[PDB]
Amino acid sequence: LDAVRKRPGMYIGDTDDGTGLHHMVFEVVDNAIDEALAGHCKEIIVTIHADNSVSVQDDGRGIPTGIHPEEGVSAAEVIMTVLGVGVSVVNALSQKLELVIQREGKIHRQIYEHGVPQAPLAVTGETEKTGTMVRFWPSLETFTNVTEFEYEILAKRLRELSFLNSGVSIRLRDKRDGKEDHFHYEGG
Amino acid sequence: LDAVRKRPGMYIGDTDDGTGLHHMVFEVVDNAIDEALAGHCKEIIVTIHADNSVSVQDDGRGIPTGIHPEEGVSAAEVIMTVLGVGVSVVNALSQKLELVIQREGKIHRQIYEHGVPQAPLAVTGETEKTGTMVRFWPSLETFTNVTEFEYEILAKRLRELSFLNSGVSIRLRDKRDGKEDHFHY
Ligand SMILES: Nc1nc2ccccc2[nH]1
Ligand SMILES: Oc1ccc(Cl)cc1O
Ligand SMILES: Oc1ccc(Cl)cc1O
Repeated sequence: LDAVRKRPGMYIGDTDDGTGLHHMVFEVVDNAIDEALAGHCKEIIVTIHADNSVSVQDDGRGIPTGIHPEEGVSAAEVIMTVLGVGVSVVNALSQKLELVIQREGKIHRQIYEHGVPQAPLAVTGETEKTGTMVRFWPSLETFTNVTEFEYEILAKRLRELSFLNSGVSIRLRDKRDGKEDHFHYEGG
Repeated sequence: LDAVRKRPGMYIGDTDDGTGLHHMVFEVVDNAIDEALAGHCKEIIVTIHADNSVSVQDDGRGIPTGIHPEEGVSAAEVIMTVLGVGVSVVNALSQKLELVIQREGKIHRQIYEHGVPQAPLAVTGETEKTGTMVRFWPSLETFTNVTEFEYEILAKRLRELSFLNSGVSIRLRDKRDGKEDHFHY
C-alpha cells in the first residue's frame, strides 16, 4: 500500500476539491453492488454518520474469509491490503476502517487504521444473516479543505446507478439531519 | 513496510514497557557507527531533544544519494523504505523522520511520515562537510505508556558500544535538562 500512500492523488483523484473524497464512497459502493448482484433480494445501504464516516453494507454472500494459501492471511485482508481503483486504496487513505462480514453463520470483524490491520480477522459471534459492511473514516492527513460528505453528490450518483442495476435496492441515509432516500428499479 | 506496521513488537521489541522505544535509537546508532568508521574523524552525536525526538548524526562519507537502478528512487530512500533490523523499521514506526545527507559538495534533505516519503530526496544547498543525520519522532500510536526517552538507558548502551568500537567517538546530549556525556576509548 505504500505506493498509494506516496502519491494518493494518482489513485483516488484530487484530494483538495472533494472529488477524491466522494470517489472513496463510490469505489466502496461499486464493490457492494457487485456483492448485491450475487443474491436474490439485493439491498445496499449507504449511511453518512454524524462523525463524517460513511458505511456501505450489502446483504450478499459475504466476501471470502478463509486464509489465503500464499499470503497467509484471511482473503478479506488480502482484498483490503493488496493493490475501479480497488477497496484497498480506500483502506490505505482511511484513518480508520471497520470491516464486518456475515458468512456461514458467523460474524467476522476486523479494524484497520491507515490501511494497517489492528488484528487478524476474527469470528466474534453468530448470525442468521449474510453480507459485508465497510465503515470508513477518511484520513484528514490526506483529505484537506473539503472533508465532509455532501448528501446531494451521493444521492444523485446512487439514483443514476439504480437504473443500471435492476432489482438492487439502494438506500441512502444521513444521520446528521435524518434525510433518507430509497432508489429501487425493477427493469427487466 | 506494512509487515512492520502490522506487528511492530516483533521487529522493534515491546512497545509498552520502553524496550522498543529505546531500540529505535540503537538501530539508527548501528548505521551511524558503520558510516563513522568509514570516515576520517569517526564521531557520532546522539541528541535527545526537548520535544521527545532523537537525532543521530555521523561525520562519515554520507549515505549514497544516486538513483537505485532496480527501485527507481534514491539509494537513501531504498535504505529508509525497504527491509540488525534496519533503519527502515525505525522509519515505519516514526510519526516523522528527517533525513539530512552531506555528500559530494551538496546537502540533501527528505522528510518521512510513518515511513512515507513526503517528497523525493532533494538537493537543498552546498557544503564542504560530509555525513548523515536522522532525526525521528517515535509514533505515539505505536509506543505507549513509556513514551519518553530515559537518558541512562541510552548512556548505558552507547558506553558498551564505545568499548567495542574503540576508534569511534560517541557524544550523548540531553536538551531537556542539559545532561551530557562523551564516550571514547
Ligand atoms: N497517523 C498515521 N498516518 C499514517 C500513515 C501510514 C501508516 C500509519 C499512519 N498513522
Ligand atoms: O458492501 C461491501 C462489499 C464489498 C466491499 Cl469490498 C465493501 C463493502 O462495503
Ligand atoms: O548517522 C546515520 C547514518 C546512517 C543512517 Cl541510515 C542514519 C544515521 O543517523
